[PDB]
Amino acid sequence: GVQVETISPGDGRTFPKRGQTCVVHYTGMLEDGKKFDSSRDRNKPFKFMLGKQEVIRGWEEGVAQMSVGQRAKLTISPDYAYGATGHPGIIPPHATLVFDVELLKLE
Amino acid sequence: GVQVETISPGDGRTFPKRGQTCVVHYTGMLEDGKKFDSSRDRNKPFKFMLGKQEVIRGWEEGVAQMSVGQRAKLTISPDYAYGATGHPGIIPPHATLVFDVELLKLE
Ligand SMILES: C=CC[C@@H]1/C=C(\C)C[C@H](C)C[C@H](OC)[C@H]2O[C@@](O)(C(=O)C(=O)N3CCCC[C@H]3C(=O)O[C@H](/C(C)=C/[C@@H]3CC[C@@H](O)[C@H](OC)C3)[C@H](C)[C@@H](O)CC1=O)[C@H](C)C[C@@H]2OC
Ligand SMILES: C=CC[C@@H]1/C=C(\C)C[C@H](C)C[C@H](OC)[C@H]2O[C@@](O)(C(=O)C(=O)N3CCCC[C@H]3C(=O)O[C@H](/C(C)=C/[C@@H]3CC[C@@H](O)[C@H](OC)C3)[C@H](C)[C@@H](O)CC1=O)[C@H](C)C[C@@H]2OC
Repeated sequence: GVQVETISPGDGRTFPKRGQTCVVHYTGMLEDGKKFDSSRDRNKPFKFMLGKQEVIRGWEEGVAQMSVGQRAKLTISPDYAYGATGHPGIIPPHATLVFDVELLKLE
Repeated sequence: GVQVETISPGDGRTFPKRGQTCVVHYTGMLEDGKKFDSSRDRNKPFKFMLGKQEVIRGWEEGVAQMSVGQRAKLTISPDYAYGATGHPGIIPPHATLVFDVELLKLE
């Protein structure tokens, strides 16, 4: 599934609802910390909506547990990410992924 | 994983090697037989290579067990396909997929 470990607390009040746009900054890394992607490096937040199969399930269920302003590490098992296939040229088969996610706002 | 059940036998001699192009016709369906895609409908075989994360793992391991001319049903568990996420707008979360695959040739 997904484990959510908090780096900095959110407002403890505003949690994402299906049909809102979540605006986040993320860094994705393998379990040993190797970075494969980050929106912080592009200086451009990533936006997505819950309920539309727009993100891997680990994100759909991890970000729904965060409130605005929170920064958390989401550790996602392979079945909630790219499974036995991986993602071509970036993520190996059976990889647990770690995302450092900051939920900046909801629109 | 993947289960391979044969509809028509292949030559029992020529099995796909990494670095060959497999030329196939396929029909993909959910477990109840609902069709979501077929190359047969486009009259255009699908081609791919083993060893390059070009296909879901269930195909990488299922087609490697088929010889040329064989037609088989590959039943693939979600972790060897799209897992808990599914494929946006086409495949639901946690879906076992069934592919009717004919291995036409290797190039
Ligand atoms: C339409 C095509 C381009 C479109 C691309 C963008 C909007 C740019 C957006 C910043 C993606 C990044 O581009 C630099 C890059 O992000 C990664 O590096 C990454 O960190 C990651 O894992 N992310 C991104 C952050 C949200 C979680 C997760 C995701 O959910 O990503 C989603 C993902 C790949 C889901 C697949 C969908 C197919 C399902 O079958 C499968 O289910 C198993 C899961 C992305 C958002 C797709 O919905 C949308 C796209 O693909 C991937 C390693 C590869 C991906 O490039 C493609
Ligand atoms: C570059 C972009 C376009 C590029 C599209 C084509 C060459 C056209 C090709 C006929 C695809 C079909 O287009 C009508 C259509 O085929 C399906 O309908 C389908 O029957 C299927 O399941 N197939 C196709 C037959 C081989 C097995 C499997 C697959 O392995 O498909 C692969 C797949 C989606 C793998 C993801 C890759 C990301 C990993 O993270 C994830 O790992 C969990 C698995 C396809 C071949 C990709 O490698 C290449 C592409 O995407 C999918 C339901 C959705 C897919 O449309 C996209």
